[PDB]
Amino acid sequence: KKSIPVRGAAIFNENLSKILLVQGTESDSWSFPRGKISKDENDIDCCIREVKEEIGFDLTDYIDDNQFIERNIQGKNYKIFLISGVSEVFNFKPQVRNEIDKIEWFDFKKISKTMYKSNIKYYLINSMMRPLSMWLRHQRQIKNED
Repeated sequence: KKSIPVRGAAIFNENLSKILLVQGTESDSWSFPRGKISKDENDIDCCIREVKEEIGFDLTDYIDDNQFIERNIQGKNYKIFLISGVSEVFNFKPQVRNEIDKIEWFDFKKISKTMYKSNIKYYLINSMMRPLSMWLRHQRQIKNED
């Protein structure tokens, strides 16, 4: 069933109140970057290499140790490692094959209203909204002083 493994990276604003989407090779599309990951490598270490190479920035102490989510959409395997704690002082830009490079910061509010779709929307995150939200909700709790 699973012959080709795929993994993506989901980054949230410093206030963990908004989602950062990017434009891929597709035209009117909006989602996190993904692709094949190296085998025989620690999922975490693999993240840094795919994160620092894709986003351009590396997360040393701003990356979760054992926090990730799994979800299969349309029979397609889609894995995403939760990584929050980044700052807004640094600018993150996409760095992939020569094509289109555009950044768009969409508020989770809009994503939560995906139902309000009228034309073309990214249902990809809609399916992962459950885990993404629930899990991300946990990180917000720790934000507390205790």
